[PDB]
Amino acid sequence: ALSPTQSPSEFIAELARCAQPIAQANDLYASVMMAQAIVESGWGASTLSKAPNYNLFGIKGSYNGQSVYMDTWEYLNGKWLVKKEPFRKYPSYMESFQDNAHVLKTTSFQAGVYYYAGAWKSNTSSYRDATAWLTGRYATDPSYNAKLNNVITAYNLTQYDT
Repeated sequence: ALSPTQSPSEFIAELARCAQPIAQANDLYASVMMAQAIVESGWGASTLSKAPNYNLFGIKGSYNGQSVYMDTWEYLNGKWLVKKEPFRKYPSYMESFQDNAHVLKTTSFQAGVYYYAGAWKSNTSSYRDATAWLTGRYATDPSYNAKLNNVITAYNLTQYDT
């Protein structure tokens, strides 16, 4: 299953079935989507990513009012700190994929400016531009793009892009 899974190969094949169509429909890289699920969830092992939360993507805030508070590492002003933060809670694994796409496509702090626009496939030359854009935006980890890129390259995840 996504959890527990027999191998990275299993986990990847199961992610692709959801990620490929959603990424294609939304001008996103499937590879980046799948890397974010692997890195955020720890191959589907995190409590946040498992039932009854199903949040594969470390998405913060609330989903139709549904949230779970969890301890999380943040990198702030040059220090790693544990913070307790609100994460979205979903009814199944599918909504977390849809919501990752929604967050990337629609997040805006200023009129006419989409915060994640640099991770949209049409605004990039390669997936590396998208992972770089997420760093310091989606997550505070200053090595976030290196962690995503390392998963993409190790597992040839651009095979799922189109």
